Amino acid sequence: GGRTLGEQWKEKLNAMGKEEFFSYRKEAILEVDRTEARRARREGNKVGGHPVSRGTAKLRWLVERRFVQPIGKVVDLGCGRGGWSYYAATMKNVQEVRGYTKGGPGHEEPMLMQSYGWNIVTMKSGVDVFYKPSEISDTLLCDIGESSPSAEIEEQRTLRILEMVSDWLSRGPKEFCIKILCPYMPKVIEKLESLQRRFGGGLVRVPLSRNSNHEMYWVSGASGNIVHAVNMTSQVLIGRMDKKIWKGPKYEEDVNLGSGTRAV
Ligand SMILES: CN1CN([C@@H]2O[C@H](COP(=O)(O)OP(=O)(O)OP(=O)(O)O)[C@@H](O)[C@H]2O)c2nc(N)[nH]c(=O)c21
Ligand SMILES: Nc1ncnc2c1ncn2[C@@H]1O[C@H](CSCC[C@H](N)C(=O)O)[C@@H](O)[C@H]1O
Repeated sequence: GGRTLGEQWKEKLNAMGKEEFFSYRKEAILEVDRTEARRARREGNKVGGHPVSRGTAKLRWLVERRFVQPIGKVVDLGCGRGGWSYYAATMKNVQEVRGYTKGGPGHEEPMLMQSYGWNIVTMKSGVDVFYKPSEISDTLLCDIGESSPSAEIEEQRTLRILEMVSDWLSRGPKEFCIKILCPYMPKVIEKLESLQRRFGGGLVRVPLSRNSNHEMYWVSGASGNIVHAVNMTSQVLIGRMDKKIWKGPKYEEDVNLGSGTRAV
């Protein structure tokens, strides 16, 4: 009963001043150096192995730790420029990648790249996934979740995604990676515990995430108590607040996606 630890985190966050907030945001997080990829983007370099976004490094973190092992037909919901879609197209047992994203003004259009296995990637823009009828996949990825200063608004947004994701999961995919925008709210916990009982997996925090969000990833390769996993992350995020001296992020090399087509 009562307020959850994550709720205290969000309140404290919302109570920070401008200066404190931006220092906190990146404190002791993992960050990939995107310098080379940004210069590649503006040079139109499609063959250098540079990921289209920071999302590639996030998925890389999870896959290298076996939290998800993409296979067969991969469906990527909210693919954006295609960071997750392209990364999956480099996996050994992936046969097809299908991405869906809304695109349009203010939102990311899929980028056409020549990273390894690009020829098995098909991203369709102009697609609102909440109105897209589910399809069969072997791997389901979903990276949707728009932040709000309101934990109530984020709760509802998370619950809408989980309802949507549940429909795609009943379709059979045994591998999955689903962004949980607001995992600390009681209603979201209850749904997650229900979905874990049916579909398995567990919640993991990726350290590449900023301290200004509590996003966790529901992944098939994880297991264990959801509440404990969430509270631990709440503790780490709160412990990083009001620091004496800011250490900032730990920088890491970006993912290399290579080039070339793969056999079909
Ligand atoms: C700009 N913000 C954002 N913010 C809190 O941090 C949360 C995430 O905001 P953010 O850091 O802008 O991340 P996001 O919106 O995802 O931006 P991006 O898409 O660049 O990742 C908000 O929901 C809000 O609770 C803030 N809290 C305080 N105290 N002061 C601030 O200036 C801000
Ligand atoms: N209802 C919806 N239908 C389809 N796409 C949506 C959507 N709501 C948000 N999105 C999109 O989902 C994306 C989430 S960011 C996705 C990043 C991607 N994983 C990568 O690695 O590059 C945004 O581009 C946003 O435009």
